[PDB]
Amino acid sequence: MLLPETRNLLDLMDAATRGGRPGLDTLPHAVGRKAVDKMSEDGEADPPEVAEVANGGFAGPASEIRFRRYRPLGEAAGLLPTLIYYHGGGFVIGNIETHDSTCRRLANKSRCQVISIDYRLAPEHPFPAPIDDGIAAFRHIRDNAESFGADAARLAVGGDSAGGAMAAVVCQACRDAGETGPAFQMLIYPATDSSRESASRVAFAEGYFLSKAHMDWFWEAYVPEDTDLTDLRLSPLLATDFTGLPPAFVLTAGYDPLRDEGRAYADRLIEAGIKTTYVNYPGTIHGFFSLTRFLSQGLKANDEAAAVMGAHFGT
Amino acid sequence: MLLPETRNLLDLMDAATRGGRPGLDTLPHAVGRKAVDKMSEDGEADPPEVAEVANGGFAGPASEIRFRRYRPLGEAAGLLPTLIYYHGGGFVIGNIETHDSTCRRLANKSRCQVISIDYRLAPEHPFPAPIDDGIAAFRHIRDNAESFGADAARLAVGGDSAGGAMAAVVCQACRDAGETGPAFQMLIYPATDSSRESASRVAFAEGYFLSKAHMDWFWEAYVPEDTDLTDLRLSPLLATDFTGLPPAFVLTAGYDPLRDEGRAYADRLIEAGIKTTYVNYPGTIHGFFSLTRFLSQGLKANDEAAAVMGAHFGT
Ligand SMILES: [Mg+2]
Ligand SMILES: [Mg+2]
Repeated sequence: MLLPETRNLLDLMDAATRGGRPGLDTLPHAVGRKAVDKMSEDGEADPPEVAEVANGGFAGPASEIRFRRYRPLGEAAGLLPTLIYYHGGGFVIGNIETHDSTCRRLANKSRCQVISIDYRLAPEHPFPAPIDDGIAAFRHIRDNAESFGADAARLAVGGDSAGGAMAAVVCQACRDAGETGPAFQMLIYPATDSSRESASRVAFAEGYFLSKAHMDWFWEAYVPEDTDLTDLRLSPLLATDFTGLPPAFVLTAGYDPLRDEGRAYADRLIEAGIKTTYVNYPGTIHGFFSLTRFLSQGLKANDEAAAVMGAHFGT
Repeated sequence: MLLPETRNLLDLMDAATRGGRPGLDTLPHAVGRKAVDKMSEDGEADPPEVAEVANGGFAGPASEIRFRRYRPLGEAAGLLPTLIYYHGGGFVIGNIETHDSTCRRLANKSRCQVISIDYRLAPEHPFPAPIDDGIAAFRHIRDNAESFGADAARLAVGGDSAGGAMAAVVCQACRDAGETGPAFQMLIYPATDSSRESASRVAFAEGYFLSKAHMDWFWEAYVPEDTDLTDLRLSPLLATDFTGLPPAFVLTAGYDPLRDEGRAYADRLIEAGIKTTYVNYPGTIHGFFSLTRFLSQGLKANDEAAAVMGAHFGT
């Protein structure tokens, strides 16, 4: 079922395990974060040139939130359709640098500005802090669109995994609060349901996701004991009503525990009459969107996500 | 229900001919065909410039098959990724001219060559002649790719409505015959099941612009009495196995009897582990993809289809 490049990568990760380094579960979070972040940086394809990269920050709810803006090669317009991007990493790892090459590629291919967000992470800042930052970043850029060289009529949100969940939740949050939400949502293999185990979650739980139960290293850092797991900030799939949510691109990986709940999310969007593009990449794994040094499928997925967003925004 | 721009079009369609009674369809051969073909030509956006346009013909199984090649602006390479395109019109109407602006835009946006095929129509050439021509056209181009300026490793098929069915069937025919098929299939609101009425088909029991009785005429022009409706050239959805079919982009219109069977086809591809992109465009009608003088959604759909194909082919 797995593509050659996928098998090859999994063999590599297996070899690394026999090298005798302590597992991620055994390390303090700050130590593990630093190590895995370098691996993530070095697992992206080489960064393509863009027209410009800009660093700054603004006042979030409880801290500075840093951003990095990427201007696409060849685009000379003042106000660009803009994707606000939330990196993955289980709300515990990842940063602007781990997804930098990916954001560069998305900008160039979409002809859209990308703004990558450095939101607070667990365990230091557990649920709901990261979601709070994600929401504040979107509201701040929306309300100050011109300052960020953004076309306020063409403001997307998106992200991979945890970041995908963040993007989905931002859309629901704006809608439920009665304010202007994103014009588009790019959900790359999002987590959408913390309350139930889908068939696909069980298939890779009777399996090897960092030796099955080192989800806890992430989960226990992020989620307070006694949090209701039907909370829509953890489980956006469980919303009562999907109407009024923005047009979407939803991508799943074939060999991924989150596959079923990703597809389920697209199904709910479609059934509510939302313009929804759904794609499944068979024979690849969770993370492939940014593991583009090793997985070519990741670059194809980058280009497809970018292409659909750009087409949506008329670029 | 329906988008505002869709309503504006229906209003125009209504506004024309407060009398007259012109929306009958008993003679779409010769003038029946000519007038409706002219209206379809006129319903397309103005043609964008492309790098080069070429007209030719080659020997089909029972006739000359004509083609128009469109070379995209900005592409210098000799051998391009190429989409072989089959116009819609129920296998009774349409031609290269009715889909000319659409093919031009597809080429430019995808950075792929488009080759539009003029296949035999019913009632002059009933089932299975139009399909045989579609299959023969792909095989000819595949086997003589370099003479068409096509990269044989990146040869797509696609079409709208009947044309979408044709593309679906070409892929299955190549697979069933044991030969190299298309690298990609672009299915724009395809007909996929003649053997059953989906929920969306049944919803339009009274008809769809044409009364059901009038739609029956088109059916009977194409399909000889006592044809088996489970014939996979009429009903590709009924294939027992979807494995080994090429990567797909499948689009449905929300307000369209063919919507449900289009999504079903994507679902069968997804479940067989084929890389499949599905999108529903809510609130628009069958034919919107080429009604781009009146429907902006058509331009967006053109762009999405072209961009996904281009992203697949690495353009
Ligand atoms: Mg880097
Ligand atoms: Mg024309």
